[PDB]
Amino acid sequence: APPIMGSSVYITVELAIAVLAILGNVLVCWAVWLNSNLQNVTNYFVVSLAAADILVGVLAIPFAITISTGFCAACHGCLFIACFVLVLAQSSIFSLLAIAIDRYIAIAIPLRYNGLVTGTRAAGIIAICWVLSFAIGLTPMLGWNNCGQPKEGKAHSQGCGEGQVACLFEDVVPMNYMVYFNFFACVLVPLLLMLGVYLRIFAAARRQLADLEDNWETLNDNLKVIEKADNAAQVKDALTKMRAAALDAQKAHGFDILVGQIDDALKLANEGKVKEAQAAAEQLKTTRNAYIQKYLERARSTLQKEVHAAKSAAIIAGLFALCWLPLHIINCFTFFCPDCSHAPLWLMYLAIVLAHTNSVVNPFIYAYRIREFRQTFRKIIRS
Ligand SMILES: CC(C)CCC[C@@H](C)[C@H]1CC[C@H]2[C@@H]3CC=C4C[C@@H](O)CC[C@]4(C)[C@H]3CC[C@]12C
Ligand SMILES: CC(C)CCC[C@@H](C)[C@H]1CC[C@H]2[C@@H]3CC=C4C[C@@H](O)CC[C@]4(C)[C@H]3CC[C@]12C
Ligand SMILES: CC(C)CCC[C@@H](C)[C@H]1CC[C@H]2[C@@H]3CC=C4C[C@@H](O)CC[C@]4(C)[C@H]3CC[C@]12C
Ligand SMILES: CCn1c(=O)c2c(nc(/C=C/c3ccc(OC)c(OC)c3)n2C)n(CC)c1=O
Ligand SMILES: CCCCCCCC/C=C\CCCCCCCC(=O)OC[C@H](O)CO
Ligand SMILES: CCCCCCCC/C=C\CCCCCCCC(=O)O
Ligand code: NA
Repeated sequence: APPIMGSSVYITVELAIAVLAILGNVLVCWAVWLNSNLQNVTNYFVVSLAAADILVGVLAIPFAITISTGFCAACHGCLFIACFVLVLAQSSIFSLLAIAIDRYIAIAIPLRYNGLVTGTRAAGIIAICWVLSFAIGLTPMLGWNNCGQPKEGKAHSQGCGEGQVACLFEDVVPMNYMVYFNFFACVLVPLLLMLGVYLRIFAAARRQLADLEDNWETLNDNLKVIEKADNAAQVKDALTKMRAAALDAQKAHGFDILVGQIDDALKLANEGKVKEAQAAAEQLKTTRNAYIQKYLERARSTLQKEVHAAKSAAIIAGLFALCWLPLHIINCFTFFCPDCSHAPLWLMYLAIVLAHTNSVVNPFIYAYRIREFRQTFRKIIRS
């Protein structure tokens, strides 16, 4: 068929994706810029990622449309057209890894997270990540390209001038770079690191929930022990275990009452006043129902929240992988199997369109899983 027809379908889909990418990610940026409840370190990496997607629509997709035509161009200019999307993809990877690490710090060490992770260092990290993304993505421009061995015939058939080439991705970008350097080292390794980080996150959260329920169970079971005890030494056993568990749970003003009441009962148990020690320990039920239950519930709620936020971040990371892996896998076949027939052109553009689609989904994930983003989107739209 006349190449323009299939091209028209590919171009039309690309432009539609560009519109949606720009609109959605501009909305994310606007939401963070207005709402102070969304202005944190985590959402600063979210904005860095949104900027990458905005640039995908404004530059990467136009570049992709351009390089699909095979227009005559200087090989190094064609190279920039081809590799700029690699810059944006690498920036996305760094932002995703930063979010994963930020969440891990938030749950692993909630105490020092406020001082360890701050917005100033975050801005510096984002800057560095963009510089390294330009370095990685544009590494072919430094010499790892196929400009030294142009396809002279394909340049003459299209009437390209002296020093020009038919600007085609696989003609100028080496495939060993895309497979070994870009995919394996710069895409797959970071993603597997993110996987390990999120496993540590969820493992931690599960362990802390188990610790909370364990401390609640021990506090009630030793209460039963104190009830049915028969001598002062046994009451002392249960209470000593209690006191340690109390100063323990305090770490991860009502507790003051608790530990104090344990001390009262423990002193009276040391005086051989068994009976009055169970009464003094039975006072603990009051402190538990009014103070230790509320703490258990509030803490469990906060950890469930951290799990939810981590799940949202992992969803976006996984969607990034889902959208980009097909193109990388096609490159692996093009590189590792020269005996295989190259992936058909329609499948190539389907994979490119999918990678680009990734720049549209993140705003939707925010709106469907994060209430603050959802409500801010609503306010912006209604106005
Ligand atoms: C800040 C933003 C808006 C600036 C964007 C500038 C972009 C579009 C510019 C910067 C460098 C430019 C390229 C430089 C050299 C060549 C080789 C030539 O044979 C064809 C055009 C081509 C491939 C240019 C296309 C346009 C280009 C990519
Ligand atoms: C999916 C995540 C976990 C890891 C990525 C796995 C990738 C690197 C794997 C999955 C399937 C693999 C391909 C399966 C089959 C072939 C055909 C063979 O003649 C050359 C190697 C090649 C082309 C493999 C290269 C590596 C490959 C693309
Ligand atoms: C869900 C994501 C992560 C994985 C998707 C895997 C996709 C990209 C895989 C599944 C089957 C694969 C195809 C299987 C066979 C061939 C024929 C060969 O001559 C060229 C490559 C080509 C056309 C492969 C391209 C990549 C392919 C389409
Ligand atoms: C690094 C991410 N990536 C890619 O990895 C990539 C790609 N285009 C191709 C390949 C395009 C292509 C391959 C064979 C063709 O003809 C046989 C062809 O003709 C238009 C285009 N590849 C491998 N693009 C879009 C510019 C891309 O972004
Ligand atoms: C901040 C927002 C600003 C918006 C910025 C707009 C986005 C860039 C658009 C297109 C770049 C790709 C188009 C490059 C086409 C080159 C065609 C050309 O030069 O053709 C000559 C021919 O090949 C003889 O050799
Ligand atoms: C945000 C949506 C994007 C809108 C911007 C317009 C898209 C531009 C894309 C491609 C322009 C084609 C450039 C001309 C290449 C030379 C063609 C040739 O000589 O064969
Ligand atoms: Na992205």
